[PDB]
Amino acid sequence: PCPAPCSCAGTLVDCGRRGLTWASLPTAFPVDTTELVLTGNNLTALPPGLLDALPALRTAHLGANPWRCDCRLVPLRAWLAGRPERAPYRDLRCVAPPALRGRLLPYLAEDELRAACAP
Ligand SMILES: *[C@@H]1O[C@H](CO)[C@@H](O)[C@H](O)[C@H]1NC(C)=O
Ligand SMILES: [Mg+2]
Repeated sequence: PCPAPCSCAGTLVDCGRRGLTWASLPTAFPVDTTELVLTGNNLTALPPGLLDALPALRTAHLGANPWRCDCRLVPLRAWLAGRPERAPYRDLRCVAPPALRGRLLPYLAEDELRAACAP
């Protein structure tokens, strides 16, 4: 079942470049998905569990989103930190908050993200 905003072929789900946000992302994706394209949306973080509910995912394309590296990014960060190679994710960059702006997502630590939600 291909989520409404996206185009699917095989086990590729193309949801790129569609103005998606956390609020508007599909709540689930075909459980057999192996490649998910989210490049070039409006995402600042990913809902908890979205990528972990995709147990066959090989690669996710996540670049060109305005990622905010705070505590809402703890789930994406965990997923990235668990990948077998982080180099394919080196185009993922934090735009905010100022203390993490310019950092690459795959090398963030969890504690940094907790700290980035300070009052
Ligand atoms: C996505 O962000 C762009 C760039 O700021 C904005 O113009 C556009 O309205 C947003 N699209 C949606 C669907 O929110
Ligand atoms: Mg968002």
